Amino acid sequence: IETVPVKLKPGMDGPKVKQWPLTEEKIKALVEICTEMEKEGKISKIGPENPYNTPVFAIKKSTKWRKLVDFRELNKRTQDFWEVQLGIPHPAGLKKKKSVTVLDVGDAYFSVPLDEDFRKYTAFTIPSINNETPGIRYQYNVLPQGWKGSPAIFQSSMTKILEPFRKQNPDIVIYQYMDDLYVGSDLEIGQHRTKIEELRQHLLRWGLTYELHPDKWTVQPIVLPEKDSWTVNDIQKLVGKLNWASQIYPGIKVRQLCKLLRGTKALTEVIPLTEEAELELAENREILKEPVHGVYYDPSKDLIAEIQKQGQGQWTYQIYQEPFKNLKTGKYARHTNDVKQLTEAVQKITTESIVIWGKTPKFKLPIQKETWETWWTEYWQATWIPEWEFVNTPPLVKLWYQL
Amino acid sequence: PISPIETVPVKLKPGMDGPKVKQWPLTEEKIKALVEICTEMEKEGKISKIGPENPYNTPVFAIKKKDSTKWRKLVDFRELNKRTQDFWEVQLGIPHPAGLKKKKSVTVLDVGDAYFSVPLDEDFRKYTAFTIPSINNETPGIRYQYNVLPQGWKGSPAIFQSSMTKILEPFRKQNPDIVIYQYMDDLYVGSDLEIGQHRTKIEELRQHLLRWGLTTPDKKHQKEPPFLWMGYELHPDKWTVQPIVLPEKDSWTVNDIQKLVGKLNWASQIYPGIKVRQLCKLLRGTKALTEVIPLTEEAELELAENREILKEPVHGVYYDPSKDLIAEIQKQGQGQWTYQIYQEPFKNLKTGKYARMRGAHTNDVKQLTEAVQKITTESIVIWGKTPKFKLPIQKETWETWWTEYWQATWIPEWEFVNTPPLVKLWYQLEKEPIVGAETFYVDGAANRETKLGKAGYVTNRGRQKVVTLTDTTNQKTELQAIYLALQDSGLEVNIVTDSQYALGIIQAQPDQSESELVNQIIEQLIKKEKVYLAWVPAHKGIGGNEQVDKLVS
Ligand SMILES: CCCCn1c(C(=O)c2cc(C)cc(C#N)c2)c(C(C)C)c(=O)[nH]c1=O
Repeated sequence: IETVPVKLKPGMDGPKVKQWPLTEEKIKALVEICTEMEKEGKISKIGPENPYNTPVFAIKKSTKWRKLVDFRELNKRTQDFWEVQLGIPHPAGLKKKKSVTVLDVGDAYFSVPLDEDFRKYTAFTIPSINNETPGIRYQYNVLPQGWKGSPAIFQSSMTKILEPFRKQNPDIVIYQYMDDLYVGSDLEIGQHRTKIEELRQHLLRWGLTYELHPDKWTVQPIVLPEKDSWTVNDIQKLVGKLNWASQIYPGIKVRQLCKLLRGTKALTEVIPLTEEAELELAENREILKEPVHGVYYDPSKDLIAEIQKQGQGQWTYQIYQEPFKNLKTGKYARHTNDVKQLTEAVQKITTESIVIWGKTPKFKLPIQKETWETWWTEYWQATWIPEWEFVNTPPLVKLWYQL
Repeated sequence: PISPIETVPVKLKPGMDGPKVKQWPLTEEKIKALVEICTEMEKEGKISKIGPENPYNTPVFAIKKKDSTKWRKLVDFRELNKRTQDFWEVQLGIPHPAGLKKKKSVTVLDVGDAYFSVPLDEDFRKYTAFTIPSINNETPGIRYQYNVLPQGWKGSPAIFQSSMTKILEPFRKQNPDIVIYQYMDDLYVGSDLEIGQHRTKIEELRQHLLRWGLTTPDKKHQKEPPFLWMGYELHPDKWTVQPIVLPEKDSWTVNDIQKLVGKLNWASQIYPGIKVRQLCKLLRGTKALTEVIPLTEEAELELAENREILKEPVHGVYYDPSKDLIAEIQKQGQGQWTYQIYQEPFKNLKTGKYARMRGAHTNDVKQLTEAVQKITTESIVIWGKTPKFKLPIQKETWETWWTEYWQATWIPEWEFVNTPPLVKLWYQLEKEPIVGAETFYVDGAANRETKLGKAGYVTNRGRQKVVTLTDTTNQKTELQAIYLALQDSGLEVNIVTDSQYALGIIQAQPDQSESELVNQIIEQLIKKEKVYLAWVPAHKGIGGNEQVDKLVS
């Protein structure tokens, strides 16, 4: 087969990201795997004249070790190719479906040779314990998994493969993103599942050996309590919340509410509700359950996601492009391991984000950089990696999104 | 020799070309020295002479070795190096002795003339051309180019290392029982055979090295244990840092104290409870290395304690893959932490130290967790697995903190160990308002040009108090106002502020800070019985906030 030549962004150079230290068990797994990919000719050993590097890890998908390459740098340095030059259009109908199923079609790429002059940029390194030997270095000879260039390049082979299946069920939406296919229908759940098995067989003739329910995605509104007795404290909290909300949702009002908090009163003190505040309250509740008037998705901007830890296994999140113009808010819940849950939450959020916008968000993560870096691998099950940075949640933000 | 291993292809950075530096004319003895060297190199294949066209040149120089009468060939590749491609890093991270399996028998053997034993990419040789000038330069000089890896060129240490590795590969495949560590041009080799089958496998290893152009020490020039290396003293079944003298001095200079801290920090790898906080406070301030620094009382206390731990020699043991690792941590005092890692108590694989602070305000529970994380990453690197931990904190003290703190956190398998000082939470903020406790509505304020500050409060019991502060920032007044409310309040108090900033600091339950204020606030919070802290939107006319806001201006 003939290879599509690939060009970096002019000026800027390949990736030189250093390999994180790995536990012996994962090294063992990576060796086995890579020894086998090398026999099969997908990768080849490389000399010191290759300066570039990309991190690699082992995840568990199922109890077989899988190999995961972190191409975030590459992808960023490659962006022009897989987004502007080629690049899959994203269907608005995908999010509208009753059921969406995600299939791994990464094995497809291993059958297509990678542009010979691009290979050096796919370099990765298996480390050794205590630096006893030098790492083992490889680059890729075929479309690698996790590189946004691979689906970009395999795109036309993918259209060919899916065309019969698309012709026969023209109300099913199929969306490709990185190593995955996203398949959406409105069929009853059993017919949907049957239609996915049919698809697998199409995939199967070409070497490609869980369900979402997006309709039932709805806002996690900033929720206002329904107290029996109110205290100054509770009203103060109410005002703070509405005070937050009002910077996001046009129409929020707090005046009739403050009138109650008049003078210098003890926090623990009960005060009955003004007839007007009682209307204000309900009127604000109307506004929160609805989408934000004035906020729209700009396809040219990065997505961001903030996650707050609520305790008791609950996690709140928002997605936006410009701070606190929220495109979506939600929650996730339930191994009382903080990092495990957090890892789970990021993948759910990332997945929804792909279904909705065909884009992955940069995460603001409420955890110590080093802690997350040491552990996220142990629970990661996706084939991509979002961009993340680390943040100290503003104490106020957390309570305002409680439930 | 020159190894028969294929060459590494090489290039220069893309928009560039080989150097064209001109030769700085040289004295006659230098010219003579150079010629006597290049003739010799040329006879061994190391270099070849060329007649232009070759347009490239890199200057050469000759120097007199030590005090003796050897001349040496210095080449300045400064310019070619700039024009040469980047190579993948030679080898990042160096083994730590604590990570070595103990070995029945070890042999050290070093490659001779290591760089000159490896070929250079033919297509690249022409950029290494240099010229020995003629006397006073009046005639065309003698031009050579390199065939092998030049001392001083940018690619040499990398291409060498990769060569040694391709060469060693086949023998590693056939001899998995045998361990070879590559460091620079040295080779360290160990197995668990007896002096018989070992020396045998060694000579076999040399002969392999020899087919491949790499000469090595014979059984008679092979150095003997103890080995010294990267600042350690490796023995057959223990290891330690190389001996350390804390010098006797009446007066210390900046330079003297830095070297002492470095020697200390290095020593703390295996010597338990080394401290350097008090010696380090001394370095603070912009001083000249020549300057004498009087030791404070605590710094001389520190040097003392340190001097004592160093008195008897301590050593480390090697790693046994079949056993678990344990790490113990102890609070060694003010933001200082010390840890040990052993497999059978208390014979340490290694030890270490953790001083860092993370931000301006933290408590012990955070700090301990940060050390745990630091120790954890270090184990992954050295032994390829996380240690079993032993911490001076009750599972309940740690449980209370984790669940109520906003950040996600987590440490691997651990258990409690009663090694005081234990880490505890020194106060807890109430989770609801307190009934029948005075409510202080506090506030602070500052004029951006003036730098003058007011800080005060109002209470639901009618008290009011405001004070002035000179040269202060808008956020310093907001803490002051909270200190204020804590000073004049009883054992139980509610406090309302509009400062997210103050709220943030206090709600995180600090118990030490870079701020005297925050230390002051802390000392109060510990003296209290219940304190409940809450936040209100500024300038919405809310409750008592309006009043105390009006009073400060
Ligand atoms: C008698 C010392 C045994 C230490 N050792 C070694 C080893 O000898 C060694 C190790 C390093 C990292 C550097 C240097 C130097 N200079 C030597 C080895 C080597 C064969 C790797 C070993 O496996 N086990 C040891 O205990």
